[PDB]
Amino acid sequence: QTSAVQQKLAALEKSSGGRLGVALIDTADNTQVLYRGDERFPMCSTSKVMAAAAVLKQSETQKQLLNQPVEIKPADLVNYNPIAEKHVNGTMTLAELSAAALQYSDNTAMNKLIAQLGGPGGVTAFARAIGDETFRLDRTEPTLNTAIPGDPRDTTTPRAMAQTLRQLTLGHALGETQRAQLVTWLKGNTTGAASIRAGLPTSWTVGDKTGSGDYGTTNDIAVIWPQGRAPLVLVTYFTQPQQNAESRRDVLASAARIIAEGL
Ligand SMILES: *[B]([O])([O])[C][N]C(=O)/C(=N\OC([C])([C])C([O])=O)C1=[C]SC([N])=N1
Repeated sequence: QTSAVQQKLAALEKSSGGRLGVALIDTADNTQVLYRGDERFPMCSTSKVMAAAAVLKQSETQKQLLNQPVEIKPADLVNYNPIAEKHVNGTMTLAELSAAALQYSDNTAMNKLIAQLGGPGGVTAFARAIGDETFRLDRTEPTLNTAIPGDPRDTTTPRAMAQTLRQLTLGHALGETQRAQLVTWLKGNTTGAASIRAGLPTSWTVGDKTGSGDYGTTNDIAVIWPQGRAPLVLVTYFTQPQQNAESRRDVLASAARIIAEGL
């Protein structure tokens, strides 16, 4: 079947010229709303949630891990690293790296998380350990953002990512202390006000992680605490046919607004 919400998302997609993927989970009733829910999309920096969560999981067996310094060297800087560049020739802890990766989208910070996990495949291994058979991380920053149409590297589906994000933030994939830390980090994101946040009632509280890449790839994954009902999990992924296409965070806001209006 095609629901009213799905036909509105298709109309949005048509006007946009790109390809839109949406997955909602309403945790009150566990119901889902999917648009291209099983198609793959390049994750870009939304993948940083999985990496930070994998380090949080390691910290469950190592109480001091998050206070562990990681050398930052000049050669570690990549394309976008506003936090890490202030610590070149110095150190950041894994908590600091996690916070920078999630809340500022620092790419050097993400590379340190990936290295702590043994490379991209360590992030994939964690995904598998928490029941996500779909996610794959294949490269480091910045190349994981190439977002080439048809390329499976560094992709997931909306359905899989919504289910993962629920398990991480609201479920029991992480220990309680760690779940709370992830939620705190997501709620303090600095980059999200134009994306899912922008299509929802302002009284709701959102924690999210955005992504951006080539092909005008514009992504957001969010946990949402609406006024008056149980939390929601929402993934909005968007990618365009031209390598140097413009960001379209408005499309994500519009998708979120359609979802909200369909609840
Ligand atoms: B993540 O997806 O947030 C990391 N994003 C990036 O590396 C890219 N841009 O990030 C900045 C510079 C913050 C931006 O303008 O969104 C990126 C990689 S390839 C591309 N076209 N943009």
